[PDB]
Amino acid sequence: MSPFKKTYVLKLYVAGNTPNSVRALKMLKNILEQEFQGVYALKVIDVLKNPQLAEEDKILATPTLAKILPPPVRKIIGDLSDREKVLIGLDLLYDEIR
Amino acid sequence: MSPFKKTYVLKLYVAGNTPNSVRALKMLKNILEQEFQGVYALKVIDVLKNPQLAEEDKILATPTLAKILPPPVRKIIGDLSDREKVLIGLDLLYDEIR
Amino acid sequence: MSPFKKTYVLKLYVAGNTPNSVRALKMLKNILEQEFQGVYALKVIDVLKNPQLAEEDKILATPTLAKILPPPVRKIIGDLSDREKVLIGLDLLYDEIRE
Amino acid sequence: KTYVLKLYVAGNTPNSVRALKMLKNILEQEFQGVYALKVIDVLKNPQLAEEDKILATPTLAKILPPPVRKIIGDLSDREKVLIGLDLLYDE
Repeated sequence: MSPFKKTYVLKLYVAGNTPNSVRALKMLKNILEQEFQGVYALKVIDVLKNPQLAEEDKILATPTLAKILPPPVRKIIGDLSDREKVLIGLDLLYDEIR
Repeated sequence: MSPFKKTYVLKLYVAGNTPNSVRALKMLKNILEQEFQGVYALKVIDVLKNPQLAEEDKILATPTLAKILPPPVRKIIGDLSDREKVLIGLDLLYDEIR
Repeated sequence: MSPFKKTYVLKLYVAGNTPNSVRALKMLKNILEQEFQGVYALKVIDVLKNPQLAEEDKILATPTLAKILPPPVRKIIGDLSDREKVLIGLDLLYDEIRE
Repeated sequence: KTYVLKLYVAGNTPNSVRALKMLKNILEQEFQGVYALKVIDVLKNPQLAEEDKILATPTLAKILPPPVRKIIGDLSDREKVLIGLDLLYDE
């Protein structure tokens, strides 16, 4: 809870939020903050609200990074990408968070 | 130094559109083919209508890449990003012709 | 190669150097400068010399990350990975050019 | 599910080889079924598989059990053979 925890940040860029994706993102969050405490932190970017990428941000196709993630995580990302159709892409960066 | 005679692909990833972004993108296409004799090829990707990015797609921040593009292009890209609020990011790819 | 400046760094992690890989890397460095003038920087990490990865460093698979690169870049990366067999993997990230 | 700790090393040395064996035994006696050890010598198999990833030791190191974090420092800082690692949640 600070002074700033260093960890990888899994960033999901979504096209809006639906009842389903909200629930899925909730689950994804519990997974990372338990099964992978200190390894991965979740960061969600809604392009419907904040479309402009910051100078140091980037989006890679879901299938490109999804492959290297844990089974329970790939499942949820799969649901968000090919079932709900809200996932545009993702990124995985080491960074300091609170 | 390296290869000779290249062709470029200017990819613009947009969060939907507005009556003006459509007009502005039409203008950019016009300019690239005219003023810049088909040097670049334009590709507009609306990720709101099509969130599932191609396995080879990557979206970079407008600021990082815009700076190396023709002045008039930087101008339009700026309008789509700061005025229309539809430009998420872009990518520039190239290949060799001969 | 403007040090102490952020840009998209294409990091190539190799296991050794061969005549062909060395020439290929210099060609890669030149093309990135030619076409993207500053927007991209090449950083090669040889694990036979500097095995310990820096904190922000990560290595992803060639067949996974290489497809998002320009075809002539992909071509050189393909050679390094399947011909020369020196490429372990790579990454693409906005980072500082040379500490 | 079991965790699979992957250690990517650049070759071996009498000491690192000894440290790895120690790590293995400690995981098997203290954290059996919990953590599994897998060692990849990139010098024998340089090309990473499509689903693999090597992360810098420092990030993941801090979240492993004290004894494990210890042995990882040896491989990394003293033997200087450790490139990075990854923590798999098993298939």
